[PDB]
Amino acid sequence: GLTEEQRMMIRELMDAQMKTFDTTFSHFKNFRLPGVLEAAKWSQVRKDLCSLKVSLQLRGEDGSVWNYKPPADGKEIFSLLPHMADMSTYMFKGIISFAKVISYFRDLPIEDQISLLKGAAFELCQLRFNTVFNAETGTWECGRLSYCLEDQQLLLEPMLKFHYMLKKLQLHEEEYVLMQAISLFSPDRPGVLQHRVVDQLQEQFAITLKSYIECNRPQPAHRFLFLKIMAMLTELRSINAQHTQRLLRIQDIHPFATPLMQEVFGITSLTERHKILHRLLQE
Amino acid sequence: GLTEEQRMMIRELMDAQMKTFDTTFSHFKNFRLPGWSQVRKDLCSLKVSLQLRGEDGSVWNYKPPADSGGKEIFSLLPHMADMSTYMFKGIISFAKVISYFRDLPIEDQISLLKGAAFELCQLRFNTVFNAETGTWECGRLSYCLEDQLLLEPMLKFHYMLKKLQLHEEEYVLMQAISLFSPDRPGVLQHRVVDQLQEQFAITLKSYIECNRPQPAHRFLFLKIMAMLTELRSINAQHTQRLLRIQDIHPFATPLMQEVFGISLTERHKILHRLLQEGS
Repeated sequence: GLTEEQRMMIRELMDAQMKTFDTTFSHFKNFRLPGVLEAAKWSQVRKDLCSLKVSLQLRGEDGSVWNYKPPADGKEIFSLLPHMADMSTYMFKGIISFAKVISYFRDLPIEDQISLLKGAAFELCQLRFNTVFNAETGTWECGRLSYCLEDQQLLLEPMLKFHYMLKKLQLHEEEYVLMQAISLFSPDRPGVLQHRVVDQLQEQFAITLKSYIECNRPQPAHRFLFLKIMAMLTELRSINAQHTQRLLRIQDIHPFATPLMQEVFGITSLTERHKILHRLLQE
Repeated sequence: GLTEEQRMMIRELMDAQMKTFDTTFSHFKNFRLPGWSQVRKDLCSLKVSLQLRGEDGSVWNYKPPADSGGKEIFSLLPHMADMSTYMFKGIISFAKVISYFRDLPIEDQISLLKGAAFELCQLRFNTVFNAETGTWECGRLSYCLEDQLLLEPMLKFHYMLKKLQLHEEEYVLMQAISLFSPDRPGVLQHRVVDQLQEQFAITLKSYIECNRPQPAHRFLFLKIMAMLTELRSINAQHTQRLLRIQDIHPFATPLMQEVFGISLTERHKILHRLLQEGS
């Protein structure tokens, strides 16, 4: 099997996930919704928003259903940004709480904790979003909220191909939370000082995930599952880089980022430029 | 053809309709949206889904809830009250610009508008009704009948009236006939209103003979007048059901309360103010 230290490592990550992942989105409230009613910069922004166009569905407690179809391309392209801003911030807060519960993360310097959270916030959210993704319907089922993709041409978008590829691997709850740990403890994040320590921590999470697949799955059929998982994490880091650059382009012509997102994406001393992230980590 | 008085009559009614019917509902804003046994049958009869199209091209759609423990039956009721009040305000302005209605006593103006508010509103709602889709296309707003439904008299009324394929002039004459009803409760000048009603009916009969020679339009004037009698029956039924819902759950706006009864100018203060304001 696995070393008891490896079994305890999974225990802490799973415990962190249970305490910090609102799988039913029950506590996601008070979010903004779309209301009822330089050229090269905008030209790039329109292509950034057209790729991920979704319809919104709100199921009520009484049984009624509200549905929102997105408009066609104008400034209407930023109709869902405040809602997505609230959803990202809500998810980022749960990721921050996830890292705080992990003991290996708490023992790191505060400047390294901010650097790791800044580089892995988007990735750990996509990893959590994949657990509520329905590939048959192309819908992220977030409790009462649902995000369905409007439209082969989808698989061209890397973030859509990522969710379909990751969902097809059919990972366990432990394998997902190990991907989060591996992604969180990335030593090559910008601003990280303790490179050697974070690299050794990442290797331990990777070894445990590699050992978990060997011990808990049929040996010949899942012979390369661990390597497929690492390839998805590499692709997710490429998508994280591309998403950050899109967001900074959208933010440039049309500010929409919340104060917490501004700290994560570098929008205007790590501790003095990331005071919200610093305060959330000190609580 | 038509006498010059009849031609001026249709001209004033059509000009009245154009100035007071917001067919696109573009000036309908600030309205509410969704967040005993016999009363539950009243609301189940008219179950509709709401669609709100935005200027940008987006669509908000609301599918209604299913009956399960009550209270949820009155989700769209707040909105239907805001839509009704907006429609009646245009109905009030419609009557206010007709010369024959201005020259009546203000106590009779309240009485006539109190008895024909629902009828004139349904006649206007029928003009934006799509029988093939079962939807009232109210500009950016759309009200689709959520899926033998003709058992409801108000729904059969809209389908039967749409089949007659009436012109704009025939609709606005029906509004005049319904508005100048002498037997409305509270009307004092019975003979003045009854004489006014007969002139509108004669003009409608004359218009039909001068402009509809086809065999499908045979007995059209008598079918129209029969539809107006049916609409008066539906008006009483709707008033009875509304008061039951208001009894167990008050939902009528202050203007609706005046019309449905929930010294005429003393109880009808807003109606009194609107009739005195300029059009």
